[PDB]
Amino acid sequence: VLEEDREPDVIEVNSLEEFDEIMSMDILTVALFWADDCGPCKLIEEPLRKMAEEFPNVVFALVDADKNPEIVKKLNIKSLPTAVIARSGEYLGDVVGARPDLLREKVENILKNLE
Ligand SMILES: [N+]
Ligand SMILES: [N+]
Repeated sequence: VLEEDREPDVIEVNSLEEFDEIMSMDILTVALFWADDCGPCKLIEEPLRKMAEEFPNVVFALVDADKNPEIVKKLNIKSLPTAVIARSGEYLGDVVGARPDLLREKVENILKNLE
């Protein structure tokens, strides 16, 4: 159950209590819900890592849906991957399915307006 793979930018979320603490922060956050049994999730893996380098002011947080069904049920996640965008505890937007360029555009547009 223990491991530490070298991912400089993307966080792995391991509990509802850790999710709620991250999403409550006064920081733009993107939570990406994925699971092993999800082909489209594999298409988003490298784009997500590149996005995390592209937008350092943003926390990119991965949620393994199989390990964290409570977080899935809390947010009504129905399809994987789903990306949820949040700040100081509020839902700002989402991207359903393997649409990395749409997610990039949504994050970019919010950051533009935070200036
Ligand atoms: N997504
Ligand atoms: N949220």
